Amino acid sequence: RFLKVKNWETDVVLTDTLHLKSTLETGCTEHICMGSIMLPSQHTRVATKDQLFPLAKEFLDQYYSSIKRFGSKAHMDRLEEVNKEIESTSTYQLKDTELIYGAKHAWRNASRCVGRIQWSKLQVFDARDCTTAHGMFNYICNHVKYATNKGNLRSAITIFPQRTDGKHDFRVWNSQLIRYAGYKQPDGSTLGDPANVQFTEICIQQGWKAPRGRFDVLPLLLQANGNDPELFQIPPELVLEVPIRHPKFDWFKDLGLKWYGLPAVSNMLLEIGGLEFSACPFSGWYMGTEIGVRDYCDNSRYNILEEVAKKMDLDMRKTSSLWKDQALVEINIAVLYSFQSDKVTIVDHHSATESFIKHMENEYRCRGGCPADWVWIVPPMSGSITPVFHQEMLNYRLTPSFEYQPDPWNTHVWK
Ligand code: HEM
Ligand SMILES: Cc1cc(N)nc(-c2cc(Cl)cc(CN(C)C)c2)c1
Ligand SMILES: C[C@H](O)[C@H](O)[C@H]1CNc2nc(N)[nH]c(=O)c2N1
Ligand SMILES: [Zn+2]
Repeated sequence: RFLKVKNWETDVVLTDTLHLKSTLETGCTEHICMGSIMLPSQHTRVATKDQLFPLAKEFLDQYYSSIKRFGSKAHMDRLEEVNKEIESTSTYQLKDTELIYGAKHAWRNASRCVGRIQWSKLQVFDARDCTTAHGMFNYICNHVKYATNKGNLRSAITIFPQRTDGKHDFRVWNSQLIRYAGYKQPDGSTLGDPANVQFTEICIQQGWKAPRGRFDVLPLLLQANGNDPELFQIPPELVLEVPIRHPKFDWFKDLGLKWYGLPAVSNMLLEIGGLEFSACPFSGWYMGTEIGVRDYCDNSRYNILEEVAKKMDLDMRKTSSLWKDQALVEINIAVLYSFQSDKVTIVDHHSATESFIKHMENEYRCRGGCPADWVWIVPPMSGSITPVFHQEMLNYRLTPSFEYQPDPWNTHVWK
């Protein structure tokens, strides 16, 4: 009831008791492990008033135990106060401090996130007074500007009104605030990002005039209080982009690649004390491999391993020449170099995985554990020359938490 995790590169052993406070379920059983299912039936997100107070009580107990005032009068009065409001309203409203705490701890508990060493330096923007899609756009624009900070990126989250009935949900229909468009071609192939081909057509369905090229920043589709979503263009001066060059290969600029500085996930759901925030865009900075390995080299993404290998002049006939591996390393040397020469914050997969082990140590010391998803923590190249490959990790689900949720267009009762 006090599990141990070993690092087989350093013989370091850590004792996890934090998993005892775990509540949600993982998808695994005594006779099956689903640790490589991407969106397990559990990791996806309707509440009643009866279920709400245990969740509220549980959360308020964490928060007051945090500010070193656990079970005191201000706690018991806040317990009764929320209890009473869940009678009156069959819901309740978080204090600003309770919001900041929950948001920071949703990140802290995100077991697939290798960047959590920074979990306590998160900037929380309360957009719970928003009422309209235009309001959302304005709030989202201030988020991009603040988080980008002229290349010196800063962690931030903007929290729109919580779900109430279910049919009055605030949703950002984009999967990220800033993503490039993808257009299928009249011959089958794909221009821009193949990930977004459906979403790009939904934007054109709602009136977007597409410049139909490579790296066309998509407009924002914003749904407010359950109403139909509306298109908004982020002022280009707010979209900071890095053109990708190599520090040895002068032909690498002629590849004409670029990526945006700001990674900002907008399709997830923030859960705090049983309350559900359907729109909560959050942003940090990139680990290089997200761009150079996954975005640029996934077969169903930009898929440039073909063209980079050519210009390098590689033995592309045999699978075992490792021409793919070889072009993969250069591509990530270029992403890192380009972002660094422009003073745009980025982290290499070696530095970020070392910081995660450091972070893991702090969480096992001053918290008793650190939920972690090995399948997701290990970077998508050079696995075992990073220290997380050699580190056992217990995965378990704690609240507050970020959760996946269905796309709005598979569930929105239109008009
Ligand atoms: C500070 C810099 C950050 C870095 C370097 C970072 C890095 C990463 C990476 C590489 C992934 C894997 C995504 C993929 O490969 O597809 C990830 C996932 C994730 N990150 Fe972080 N991130 C950062 C900030 C944040 C912030 C500010 C939040 C929330 C407030 C957050 C919450 C998450 C969540 C929820 C996931 C998905 C995990 C899941 O599905 O359970 N991250 N992060
Ligand atoms: C705040 C943040 C920072 C970072 N460095 N990354 C992420 C991220 C999360 C997800 Cl769930 C997916 C992706 C990118 N994939 C589409 C490749 C990035 C989020
Ligand atoms: C099948 C598998 O679960 C899936 O491809 C996962 C593997 N690990 C990952 N790890 C990260 N960081 N990001 C991902 O998208 C994935 N995809
Ligand atoms: Zn398992």
